[PDB]
Amino acid sequence: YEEKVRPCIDLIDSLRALGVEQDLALPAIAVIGDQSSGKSSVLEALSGVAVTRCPLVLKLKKLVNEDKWRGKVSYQIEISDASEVEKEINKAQNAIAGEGMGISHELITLEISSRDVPDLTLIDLPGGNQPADIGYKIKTLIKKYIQRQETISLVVVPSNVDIATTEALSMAQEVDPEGDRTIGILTKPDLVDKGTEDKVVDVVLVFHLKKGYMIVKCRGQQEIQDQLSLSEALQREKIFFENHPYFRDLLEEGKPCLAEKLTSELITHICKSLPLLENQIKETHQRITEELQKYGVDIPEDENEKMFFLIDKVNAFNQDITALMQGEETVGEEDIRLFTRLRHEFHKWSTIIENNFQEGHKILSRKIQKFENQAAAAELPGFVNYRTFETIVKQQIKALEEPAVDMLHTVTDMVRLAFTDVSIKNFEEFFNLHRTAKSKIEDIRAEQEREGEKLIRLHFQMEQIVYGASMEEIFQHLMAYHQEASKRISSHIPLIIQFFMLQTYGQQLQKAMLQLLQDKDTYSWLLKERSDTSDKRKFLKERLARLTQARRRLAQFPG
Amino acid sequence: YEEKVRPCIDLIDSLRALGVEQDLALPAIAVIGDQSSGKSSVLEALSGVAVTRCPLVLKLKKLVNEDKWRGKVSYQIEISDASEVEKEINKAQNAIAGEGMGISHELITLEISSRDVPDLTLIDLPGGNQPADIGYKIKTLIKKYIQRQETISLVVVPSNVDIATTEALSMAQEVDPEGDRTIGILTKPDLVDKGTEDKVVDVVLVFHLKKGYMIVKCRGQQEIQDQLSLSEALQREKIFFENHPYFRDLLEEGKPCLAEKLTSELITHICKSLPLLENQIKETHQRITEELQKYGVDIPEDENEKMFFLIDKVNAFNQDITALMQGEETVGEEDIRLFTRLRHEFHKWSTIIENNFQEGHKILSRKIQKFENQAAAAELPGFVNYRTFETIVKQQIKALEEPAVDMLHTVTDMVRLAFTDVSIKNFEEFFNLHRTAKSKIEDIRAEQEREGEKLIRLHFQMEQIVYGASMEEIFQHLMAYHQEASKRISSHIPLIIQFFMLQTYGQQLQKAMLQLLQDKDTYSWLLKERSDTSDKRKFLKERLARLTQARRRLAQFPG
Repeated sequence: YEEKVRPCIDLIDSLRALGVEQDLALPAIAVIGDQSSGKSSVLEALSGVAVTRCPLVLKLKKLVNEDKWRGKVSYQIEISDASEVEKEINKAQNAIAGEGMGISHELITLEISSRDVPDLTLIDLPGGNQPADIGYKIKTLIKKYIQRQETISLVVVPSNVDIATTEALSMAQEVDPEGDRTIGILTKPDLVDKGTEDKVVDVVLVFHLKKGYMIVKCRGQQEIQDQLSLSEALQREKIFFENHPYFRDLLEEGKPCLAEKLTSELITHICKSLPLLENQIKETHQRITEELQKYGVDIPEDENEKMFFLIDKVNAFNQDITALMQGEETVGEEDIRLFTRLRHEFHKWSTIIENNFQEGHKILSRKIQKFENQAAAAELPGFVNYRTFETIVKQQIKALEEPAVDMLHTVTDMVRLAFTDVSIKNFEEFFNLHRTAKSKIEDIRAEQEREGEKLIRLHFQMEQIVYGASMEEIFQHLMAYHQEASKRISSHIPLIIQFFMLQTYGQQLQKAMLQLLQDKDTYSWLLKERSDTSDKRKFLKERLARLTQARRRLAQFPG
Repeated sequence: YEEKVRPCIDLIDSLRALGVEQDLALPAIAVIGDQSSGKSSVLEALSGVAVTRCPLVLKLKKLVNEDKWRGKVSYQIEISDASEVEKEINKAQNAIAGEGMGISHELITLEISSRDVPDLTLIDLPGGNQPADIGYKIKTLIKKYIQRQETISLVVVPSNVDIATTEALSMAQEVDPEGDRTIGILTKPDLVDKGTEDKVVDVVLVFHLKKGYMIVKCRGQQEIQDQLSLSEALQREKIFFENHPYFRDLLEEGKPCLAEKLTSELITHICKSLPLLENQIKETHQRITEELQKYGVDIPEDENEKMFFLIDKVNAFNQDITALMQGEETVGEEDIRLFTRLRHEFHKWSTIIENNFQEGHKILSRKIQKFENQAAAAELPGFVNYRTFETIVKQQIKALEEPAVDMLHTVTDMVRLAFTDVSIKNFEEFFNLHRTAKSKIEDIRAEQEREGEKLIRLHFQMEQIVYGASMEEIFQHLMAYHQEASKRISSHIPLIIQFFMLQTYGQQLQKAMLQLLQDKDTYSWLLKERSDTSDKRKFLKERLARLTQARRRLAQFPG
């Protein structure tokens, strides 16, 4: 029972000092008291070596070995020198402190070895106008710790004070209604009024305590440079409680000996707090872990290791590009494919052409009947510059040139965005990636549209120039031209379009992507991520590693 | 009768001296005789002023005016100096002659004025080893004149010689069988053997003469530097024939007085020769003229006058170019138009396509049945890479790409020559013109073929890339592609061809022609002609102008 109880705290100690201290229902022994409290007087006699600017991981124990050594860490020596043990606080503290009377949230571990130092773990804390800085900075820190159900409370006040309004009680009242988790000690009895006198005390009361009290003494406070011995100042104070017919009879209940009492409570607290500890933590992991499952496969470091990843993303992108030109792409429910949307426009085109067909037909048919009736001349070569009549055909076609270009455009627009929304939905992260893509994506249109238009426009020139190549028969023969003309177009524009703007664009885009893959520097630059992803995970990473260590040594606990 | 007869020869004289002497049935009085003949002795007494290197247009007449003047032309003065009259022969002659004893075909007119010089027109001519030069050059000239039916002959030989073989007779024998067109005179009677003596003479015989003879004398030949008078050497010789009981009695028949006899025969000859003269010449013109009708509208000279002509030929050329692209060009009987020839090849093309249609169909149909039967697997995704099956379609089309180009070529060839044969048949002359055309004609093909091919080749790329866009149904659906594919081509290649190679080529050629028209120098250089046309006409021009003058003064002849 003894053996285990002791390295029992041991684990908790190492938990926090290498911790992981954040996010704790975690319990330890926190000490509080005002500058007058005389709490330091306790710690002095507890260490033998005893300013404050942060919590002090006070770690002591008794292993029978040698003249005990002195050890401490400042940021994440065995000289047997009590004097130097205190001479580092004033330096270390001021490091965060800045040589001023300052305070920091941070901590500094302090572990001592001896065969007269009682085994225990405590964390002390620091001690008329406005506005106050440090004064508030102190009364705030004490509020942070004790606000937790498993933490403990330690108050220091003299024997003869307002026991009811001991500054400590007010603090205990602010956060503790249970009134069963607070221990208090009463100093410097010999400064009391030569006994109980007018004030009964016997505090060892105002409030009932689960664990109780104690009434040690500091002896004479005056010996500031006098330097009475640690082991002789405490063994001397022995005789004190061996006189007074009040503070003497209690040698059986209340007592130097805090060690026997104190360590006992710290150990018996741990076990109390471990039951849920495990449940909450090992459970905490499943909750944290799931978040990372969600994203965060991470960027590699080998120049070689690096590249594969980009050859992964360049490749995929293109896959999705191909699947648009292939027609065979992933489309949501109720939604249309790219290739599908096209054929509509393409059918429309043909429609529009058909419109011109009848349109042109009629007017032609009309323009003949009426201008025919003119006649009104002698039979002679005639008849109104028939090439003229032939030109009436072309007129209709030549009309379609502009519509054409139009259609090209509205497509290039569909493709443009298609490709674009493929980059978005692939490169939300790597905004440098996405950018570099945009250039290509938009960039290319330029070319493939520019060159694309040409052909259309040209084509139609061919249709004008290349002429063909019974008064009523002529209709038929001239109609056959238009009947014929139209067909080509209907089928050709779409081919010239669908070629340059779908197909060519793509093979060209893909290949533009691939070209990324030629330079070392580029990779690092491509691979950036918004801090929303990089910051957020990295923090999430850090927790999981510290958090998991916990699980391990908790489940590892031999007890 | 007298008045007219005299300016009668006058016209003939001026005819030849400004003539036009070439191509003559023309008659005049030609004198001949060897160096010994003593013919000069006659001319001496005829002029009074009398070396030879060419025929001498001896023109004299008696107009009662003043002390008679002396005139002559060398190449096409009135000093009254007989001495200088002879002193120019030795200079003039040597000009063509070269200061040597030489001979020339050319002539030198010599016209004298007096009131003691008998009116007449005569043309004298020049006087032992091999090979002889001048000696032959003389006996050849005499052969050139007298070889004509209207020319006349004049021989000079002494009284006492071989009358039968007088050198002159031999010449008369060589070209004259008629023996009715020859006159002869006998000199230096006083060198005769103191009369008839052994030789009768009385020549004034061996050969009967239409006009007869004469027997004048030179007096004493010796007076080389003595210088007896012209009018006193001839009037003195009078007494001679007034002694001898032989050469005296003939004063009635034969006689200085040659003038009265001679002029009379020259005049009476002209009239004889004029009858056909007119017929042959005025007729000659209709024969010559027709040749020029045949060609020779001539190049102008104004910088302004110049240009119009080229704007004529540049324009025409193009007309003919247009008429090929228009289809409406001039084609010979049994022969095809350009545009006509094409449509054959174009129909052929479609044929060739049709071939591939069934060709491809069957094999496709075949390749499906057989590879289908394979089956031999578990029902699973399958089935042999259908895109694979789809690629079997393209295979057939992709086959047509090369055939295409071919067709383009064989056309460009037809057009190439078309255009070429249009330049030939227009610019046979102006070979600089034709050349400059060739560059353009061949030159352009380059471009229009080069650019032309591209599209074809490209087109077919579009056909590959742009894919579409029930085990038996597939046939139909995949066949519809090929059914469809083919149609475009059939109609498109021909359009892309007929565009670049007919139409575009032409508008481009025409416009290349026109560009000629920007520089001054060019015109002269363009406008050259082969000498076959330039030489040949120019000579033909020259004849017509000289020849026509003839007609004019002939018809003008007041007689």
